[PDB]
Amino acid sequence: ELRVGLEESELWLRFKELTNEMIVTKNGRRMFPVLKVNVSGLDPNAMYSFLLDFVAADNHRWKYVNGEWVPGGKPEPQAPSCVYIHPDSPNFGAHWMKAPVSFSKVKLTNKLNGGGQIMLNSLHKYEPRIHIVRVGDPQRMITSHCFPETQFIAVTAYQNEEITALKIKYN
Ligand code: NA
Repeated sequence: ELRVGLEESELWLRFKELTNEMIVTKNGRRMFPVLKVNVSGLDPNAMYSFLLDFVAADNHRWKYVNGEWVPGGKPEPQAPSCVYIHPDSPNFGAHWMKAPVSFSKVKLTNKLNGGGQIMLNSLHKYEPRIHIVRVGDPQRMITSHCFPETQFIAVTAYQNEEITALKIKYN
């Protein structure tokens, strides 16, 4: 059966216990931790593309008050739908399964200024989602997996000094 497993789940859970934060900038910022998954149960002979997007978690924004994240207001209109294509795409099932699939180069941004960046709203929570798209398929089969351990709030600057310190410790 198709299995897509989060790598470094214990590391992601250390960030999630604090409430994870990812910086967004005009020119875009790489994630830490990096989203990496292990894959089994693809057809080794078939070709697939791997896509990444970010699903809005809430109908409200967040704010960091007295050392705690709390509901912070009505949300901004939804960020434009941005999909990141994994640069190894398209590739054989065997390629994707032989070693973990790393999204190390995706950049998160708060400005539509190109470069295959993912636009996110500051102070909104997002959950990474990976899609596996089968190549040459008249039915356009897609599979989608969500990674709850990897939820984070987009920020222009770290709010929680424990997150600032964890990012330095593990990166
Ligand atoms: Na753009």
